[PDB]
Amino acid sequence: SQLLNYIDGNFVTSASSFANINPVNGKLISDVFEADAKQVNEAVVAAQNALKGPWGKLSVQDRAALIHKIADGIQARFEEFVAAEVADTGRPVHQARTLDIPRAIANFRTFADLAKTSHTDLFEMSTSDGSGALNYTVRKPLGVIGVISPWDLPLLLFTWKVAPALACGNTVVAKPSEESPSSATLLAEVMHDAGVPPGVFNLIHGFGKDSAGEFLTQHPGISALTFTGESKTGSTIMKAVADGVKEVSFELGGKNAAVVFADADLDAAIEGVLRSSFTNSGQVCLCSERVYVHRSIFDEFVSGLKVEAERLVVGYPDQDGVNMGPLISHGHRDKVLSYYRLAVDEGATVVTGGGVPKFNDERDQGAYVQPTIWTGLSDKARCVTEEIFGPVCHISPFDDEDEVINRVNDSNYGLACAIWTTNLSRAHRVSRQIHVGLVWVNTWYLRDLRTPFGGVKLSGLGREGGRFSMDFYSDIANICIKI
Amino acid sequence: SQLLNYIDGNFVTSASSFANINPVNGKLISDVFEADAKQVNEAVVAAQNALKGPWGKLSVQDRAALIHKIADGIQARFEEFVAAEVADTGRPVHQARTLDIPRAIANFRTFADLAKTSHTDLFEMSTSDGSGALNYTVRKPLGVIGVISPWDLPLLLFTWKVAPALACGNTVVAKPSEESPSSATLLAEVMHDAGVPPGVFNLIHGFGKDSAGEFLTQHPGISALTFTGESKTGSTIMKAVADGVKEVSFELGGKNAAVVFADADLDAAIEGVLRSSFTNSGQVCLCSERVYVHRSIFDEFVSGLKVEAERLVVGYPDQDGVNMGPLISHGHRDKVLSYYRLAVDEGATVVTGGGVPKFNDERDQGAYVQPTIWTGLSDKARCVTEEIFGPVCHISPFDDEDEVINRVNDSNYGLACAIWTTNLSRAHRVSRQIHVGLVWVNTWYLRDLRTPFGGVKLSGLGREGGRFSMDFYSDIANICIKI
Amino acid sequence: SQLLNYIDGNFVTSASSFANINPVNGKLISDVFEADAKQVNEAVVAAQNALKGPWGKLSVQDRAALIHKIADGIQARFEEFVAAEVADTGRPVHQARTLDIPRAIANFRTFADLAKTSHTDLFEMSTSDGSGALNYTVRKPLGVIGVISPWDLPLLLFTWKVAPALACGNTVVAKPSEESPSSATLLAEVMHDAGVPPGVFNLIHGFGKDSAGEFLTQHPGISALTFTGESKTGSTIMKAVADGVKEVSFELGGKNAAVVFADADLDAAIEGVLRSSFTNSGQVCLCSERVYVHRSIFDEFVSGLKVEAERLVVGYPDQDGVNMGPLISHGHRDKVLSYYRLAVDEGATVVTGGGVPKFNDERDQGAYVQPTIWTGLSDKARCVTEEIFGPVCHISPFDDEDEVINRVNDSNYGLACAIWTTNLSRAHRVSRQIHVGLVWVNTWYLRDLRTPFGGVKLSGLGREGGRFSMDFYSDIANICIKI
Amino acid sequence: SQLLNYIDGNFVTSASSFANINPVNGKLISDVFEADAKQVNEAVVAAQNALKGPWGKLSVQDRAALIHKIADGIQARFEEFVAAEVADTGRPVHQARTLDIPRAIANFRTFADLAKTSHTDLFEMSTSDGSGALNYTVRKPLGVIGVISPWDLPLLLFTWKVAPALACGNTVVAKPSEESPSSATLLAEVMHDAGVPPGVFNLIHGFGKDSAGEFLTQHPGISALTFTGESKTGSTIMKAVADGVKEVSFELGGKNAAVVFADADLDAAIEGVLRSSFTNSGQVCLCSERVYVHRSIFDEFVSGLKVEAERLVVGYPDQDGVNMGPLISHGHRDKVLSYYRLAVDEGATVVTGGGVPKFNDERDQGAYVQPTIWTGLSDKARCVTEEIFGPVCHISPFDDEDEVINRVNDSNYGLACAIWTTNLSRAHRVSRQIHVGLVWVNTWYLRDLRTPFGGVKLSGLGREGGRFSMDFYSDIANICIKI
Ligand SMILES: O=C(O)C(=O)/C=C/C=C/O
Ligand SMILES: O=C(O)C(=O)/C=C/C=C/O
Ligand SMILES: O=C(O)C(=O)/C=C/C=C/O
Ligand SMILES: O=C(O)C(=O)/C=C/C=C/O
Ligand code: NA
Ligand code: NA
Ligand code: NA
Ligand code: NA
Repeated sequence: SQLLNYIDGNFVTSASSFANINPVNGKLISDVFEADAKQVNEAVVAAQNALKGPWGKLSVQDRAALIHKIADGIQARFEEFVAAEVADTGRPVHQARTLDIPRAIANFRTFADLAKTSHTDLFEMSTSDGSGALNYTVRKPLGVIGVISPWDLPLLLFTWKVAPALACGNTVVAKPSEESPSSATLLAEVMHDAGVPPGVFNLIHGFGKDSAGEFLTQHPGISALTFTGESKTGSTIMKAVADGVKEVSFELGGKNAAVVFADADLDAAIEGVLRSSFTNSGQVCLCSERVYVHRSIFDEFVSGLKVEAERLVVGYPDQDGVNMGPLISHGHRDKVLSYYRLAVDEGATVVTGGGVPKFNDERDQGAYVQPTIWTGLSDKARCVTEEIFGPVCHISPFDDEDEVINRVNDSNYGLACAIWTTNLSRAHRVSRQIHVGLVWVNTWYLRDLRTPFGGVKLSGLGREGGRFSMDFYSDIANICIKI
Repeated sequence: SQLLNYIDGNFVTSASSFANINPVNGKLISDVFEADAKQVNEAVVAAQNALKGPWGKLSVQDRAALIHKIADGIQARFEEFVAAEVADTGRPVHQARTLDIPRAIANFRTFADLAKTSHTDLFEMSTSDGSGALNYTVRKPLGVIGVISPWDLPLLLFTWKVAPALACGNTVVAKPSEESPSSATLLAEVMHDAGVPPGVFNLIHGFGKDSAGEFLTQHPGISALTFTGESKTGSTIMKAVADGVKEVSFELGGKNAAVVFADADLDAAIEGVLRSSFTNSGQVCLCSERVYVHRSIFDEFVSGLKVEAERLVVGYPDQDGVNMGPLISHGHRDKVLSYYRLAVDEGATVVTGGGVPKFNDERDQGAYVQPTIWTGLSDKARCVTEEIFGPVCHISPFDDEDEVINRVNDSNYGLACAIWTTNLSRAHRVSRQIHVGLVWVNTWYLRDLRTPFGGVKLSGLGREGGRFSMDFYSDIANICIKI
Repeated sequence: SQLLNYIDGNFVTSASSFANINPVNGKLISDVFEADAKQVNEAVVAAQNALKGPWGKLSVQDRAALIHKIADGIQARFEEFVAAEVADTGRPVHQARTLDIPRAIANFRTFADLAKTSHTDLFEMSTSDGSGALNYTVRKPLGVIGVISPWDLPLLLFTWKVAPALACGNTVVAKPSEESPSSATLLAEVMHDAGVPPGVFNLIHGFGKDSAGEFLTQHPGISALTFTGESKTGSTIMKAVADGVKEVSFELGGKNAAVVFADADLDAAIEGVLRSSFTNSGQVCLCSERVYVHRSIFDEFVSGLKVEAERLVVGYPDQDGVNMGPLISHGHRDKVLSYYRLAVDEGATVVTGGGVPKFNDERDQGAYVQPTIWTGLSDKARCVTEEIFGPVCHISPFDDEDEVINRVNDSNYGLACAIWTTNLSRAHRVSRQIHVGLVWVNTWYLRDLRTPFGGVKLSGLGREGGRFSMDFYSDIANICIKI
Repeated sequence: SQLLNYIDGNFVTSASSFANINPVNGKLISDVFEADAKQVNEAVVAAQNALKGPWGKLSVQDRAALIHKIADGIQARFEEFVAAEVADTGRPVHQARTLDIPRAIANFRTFADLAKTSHTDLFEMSTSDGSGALNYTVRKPLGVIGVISPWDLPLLLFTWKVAPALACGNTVVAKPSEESPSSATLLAEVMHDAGVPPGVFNLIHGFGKDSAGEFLTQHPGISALTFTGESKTGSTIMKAVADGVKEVSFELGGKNAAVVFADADLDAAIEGVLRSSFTNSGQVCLCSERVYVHRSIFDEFVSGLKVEAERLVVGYPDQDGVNMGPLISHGHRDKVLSYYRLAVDEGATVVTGGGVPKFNDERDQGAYVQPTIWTGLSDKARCVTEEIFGPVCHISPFDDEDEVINRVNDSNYGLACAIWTTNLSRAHRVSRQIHVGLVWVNTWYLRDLRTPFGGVKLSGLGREGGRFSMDFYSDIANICIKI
């Protein structure tokens, strides 16, 4: 019923609190204490000091063991974490159990393992006097990492940033989304119980503008800011940290495409586009909101998708056979519904959905919408260019390989793309021409945590994952010995 | 007498021009045509288009071979490049012959080779269905790289950015310092004569605010901005590209320290600090302006360094035995002299220098100052904390190793540091505790081009050099094949 | 014409000599002096002393520049090298001009570049006393490398070993095949004229047993033995160096398969198999001598291949549209023909060829055979299991993917395989299951010099190419500093 | 007690057994069943078959998880492993507790982690038709690994080979020293209880010639032979596998030097050399048996070492304050004593030791010798050049740096060297000149498991540890896709 901040080893309240609302039924889950500027400073100062403490003296093997203990602590409370994620967001219990929570445990274990095996470089060189010199690099913590995370995959994305930060020996001040504060608070309890030293991990609650989020980005004591969320928010943050020339790592919006070629396994493609459009009710940065299907199979694709989409069970997270929960909030539902209207006004054909389901129970006070498919829009329509972040896709026919490549690339975004084809040459030839961070062939959101992850253009800045995270969360320093 | 812009394969003039003045004698060298917003736009569009032309079709081996040809063409005009860099900046001819021009040639060769040898990653994974998946990464050009370079090592820093940009298959719009435009204009001729396709390399002349530099940073058509220069300028550029979320790479100011331990080779450390403080008349980001010397050798060090500083020949670039030329400009001299006055005001002892030499010839119309040594200032003094960028160092005693490490690190900058000690443990123990991008032990500015190069805190953002350059100037894309 | 040994900077003759015979017409090309044991010792001692000369003092940059001069020297005498390869082996002039000689040049250039860019490792560790330690590795020359090469790709395979050896700072004693000693002798001239210091590169001529090859392998002065050739010879050499526990690197025989799946591009597959079976008259270790074609397209494949094999031009190296020259020698032809008879005895159907062409000119005194195709042999037949090393292939149908994988792997060899398929999944799924060093999909013998190259089982020992050559030809040494 | 073989998941007896003798007192510990040729074959065939079973189907994550369970199993029986190691070897309990057993556990954990994190390479290339090609590598099990280990660090060295072998997906047939079979037998129990599939790990007991060791090396079913032990045995083994061209990896003898410069911390160097000479009663391949001390400190060094050596407590493994236990066996003691006499015969001064201690108890029936120090021998003396493998060192003075470097390098061996100096330049300058696999500066036998580990010359063949192990125990295969 109440969620506290976690600062310098202590759970602490605040002068103000805000409502945490279950989107299944509009009911109050808890009140959340909002950290103010003083508390943010206190968090950052504590993190700075923690760097000079026992955390700073741990060997890499011991730090890694301790991180493995955080992962163990989450596993030990697995079902509590599931319930926490579910309550905040309305996501299906099965998704929380298979995707959200196990990925958070894996995030810690993977970066603990990387931290342990990573090494640096030795460069030998000749000099004028014939004695030579040695250059070697070492890996130091960057310092205090400020973490700001979104609500689509709360624990997953939170720990995606927090785990490599800690693995590289940094200290952390982390601000989860106001819409999904619960699993982050549980994680803070796991950290405390695991004996993570005071000040190493700090959790602050609040909003962005004129709240904890902004105060973090403005604090001169942080060394870097890592952020996942809206593109325009990324621009704001970059401006905020600019005077301290802080390092930044961004994963921002997309308007991602799926492309189905005539030679695709059609049933697999229909199935694939279904999950890529409607997973988490379409509320993943990685979702496909534009779909291009070859003309010769377009009608059969749209027909098959319509059928599968209409079979999707929209209901309670714990309901048998449920496929979709609600949107995160009423405010977000208002945005999505305003796009549903905008699509009609723009001339779209509503193949399916386009409204909100009727339950005749508590769920009518929730924030549900229906899975929606449009056709008939131009490539320039706002509904096909702007990110909606709802369970929706527009499907469009295409004819030629180069044509569709140009159409996928005709965007200010470039996060990810999914391609369906059985042809060897086409798969590799087309993939390399798509201007995004991630291309999937005959699948979607399939993740190896070692790979580079991120987007080009407005979709991001930098890369994370594997060695790219080890690079960002570390200060690589060069030492030259004249011999 | 005239320096043109180079846009889309053609040398073009402009409506306005500005003076290029020789700092040795205050005389006019050339008129430089200033690119306006329209010309900057034309350069960017031409760069965008060149990406889809012949340049985009070259194999990695053919691109590398052409970049080697650029290097060859500089080499074939070696003495012209020397005379250009000298005329603009007043640097001694011997420095231009040994440092500036050869490093510019070596920059191209190094990144050409790196481009031929670099590869990417293959990740194998298991899937639920037991068929598995492949993730592989590919290296693509990022796009159009905006380059803005400073006047301290004009061609070296210009090519430091341009070489890896081209080696990675990018196209370039580059704006060199208004104080040192000549060698860059010469490079454009080499580019043209070598057969670099139109639009691949574009040179725009001008200033920062309300001029070519600002127009470049604000153009939506660039994919990245790499910049070396003032720290506050870095902040301005970060703000300016934030709306487009552009990749940025910064090498900024420094207030670098040298530390001389009791067990140093004293005569070598004196000579070392002389070189680190007064090379290029102290106008390098890497120069030492703070010097800490063990108490037991402090008086001897200061006396030794005074004698050597007064031996330095300050004069014409090709004068016999010359060690120091003038500062870059009268405006920069006004800044430096302003700090010379501030130091006396803050209670400094002037061990030597402190003013301007009197030549009683045309050099009196140039921008010379004396090499200057201060003692007696507090660690809080402005002259000890703010980057001056002239031929000066303050020398302070220390007693204790941990004390001196704290005093070195007590700075909003962290670019480089030089340490003098003959003790094995001390060299490695102390070095790793210095919070800077580069440490030298028993030398200074010894460069291996494969090392990471950059600074921490206000001194930089990101790293370049070796694979760090190959990452920044590349778009690293992940492709996932479900099998 | 005469071919001398090259020892300690000098061309020298020997007590004994043998004939170099043109396989096109059986005429004498030159006399070759056979090095005795005394001269082999002299070469090895010279190479040992060369490690302590000026060669050992060169910077990696300077050594790389010199290697680039060797490559320049071959390029400057390109057609002389083409002429020499062709004379010894009868290979088409077009193959020599496009494959053989350019690869030899690219071998030197690639490893010189690799030597310039390559670095080693830095490992930090904690210690009980809390002060830590550093482990760093350095790359040293291994010492004297013994090189023994075969006659199939004479200069290519010779420089494939010699180039990385020199690039890693080693010295070399090299014994080319008695059947192809010309191009290597010319290479010795290039080395001498490029100013390669005396003893760095030594060339000895002769045979295996009781001759230069054996003497080299028995000499205690070498640090490693690298070898390409027959599998049994590999075993003999391994025994010979065992008393000195010398490092060895072997690329040995193969009985390589090609697999054509039903979804293949049939015309391309036919042309591909033609190439992989008959290139260099089937005298490449990488050639396919067993072919598996899906039952549904088997007859059509065999018909198509027969027609193409019959259009092949067998004749003079510079003859218009020539596809195949002779075999290396009459003795080799004796072996290949004996297998032609054996195949008939084992009950093979001779689809085409199976004899020797009748020229009615000087070529009838050469060592030509016809390109040959067989069907109807069981998987256990000697001709399907033993390496023939001539222009021949057996074709057999298959039904099942798992079945054909098993049949390809049912072999004591494991060098290479080519598979033909347009299916994305199939290419990757099948390729990873083939127990060979190298798989090609929809091509054959397409080389990127950075990749690992070698065979499993009886087909080799170790890998070369890229970092694997850099590792084999270097002493990687670990240095640990306790801090 | 009895020690059985472990073949295809079953503990089995043999036709013959041999005695396992406690070297502290000469009493019988157990009878050990000696595997015959038939049982060796059964073990190899079972290892082959296990590759095609459930073991072959584990994901890299699952295989790693299971290898961690093996480590967990050892940890759970920690004191039993200690007792087994101690009983077989007479090693001090505190050594087994801190070095031997924890390293066996760490071997498994380190390679499990490396297997989880390791990835391979992607190479892009251009082709004539302008479509390009992809080369990528994959990591496969080599096959069946034959492991032969020595008695000096039984479980440590046994798991040093077995852990990476299993981590890379191989199956194992492993033969421990007849002198120390107990801990390896306990390990098979741990494997069994952890649910390692039958045939994945096989333990065969026995001798070398005409026994399990020989039979394993000559078996055509193994893919590789990894071996630590005597040099001459390495030669024997290299010959035995030659007919199969098996991959081999050797860590062989040494005659290692320590060098103490005048500027060393003398006290630390005396303690360091005491540890390097007498650890495990001088029975480690890495022990120093030759010591060079600068003449200015020679007498003080030798006097101090004499004092510390005489303070060494030689006795029972669980004796209070024990430093040294017995040698491994009476047979080994006879060898070491023959060297003690030989030293006297070539004119040595015995500074201390030189015989066997008189205990007047059951230990007199064991295999004890005294820690021994010689001076007065020339560099050509057999006792200064041949590996003794007992608790002994000769100390010689030196004058010049280049002199002592030549004397260290004047050896058919080159495993390791330790150097004592406080001078920064000297440390790096001298270290890189010692022709061995491992140099320690101001320490000895400090191990980072990521570093390359092995010797040059007669001391080894190949490298293990880190990526070097990952390379040797893996088949790295290239796949080339033409696009
Ligand atoms: O899977 C990840 O590591 C990740 O960061 C996903 C981002 C999705 C945001 O909506
Ligand atoms: O040496 C370099 O590569 C470099 O970038 C030097 C920067 C110095 C700025 O004053
Ligand atoms: O292409 C290569 O580098 C190579 O080694 C070719 C081997 C062919 C042997 O017949
Ligand atoms: O510490 C190791 O990994 C190792 O292999 C030690 C070898 C010592 C043999 O006597
Ligand atoms: Na909520
Ligand atoms: Na100027
Ligand atoms: Na010949
Ligand atoms: Na025993």
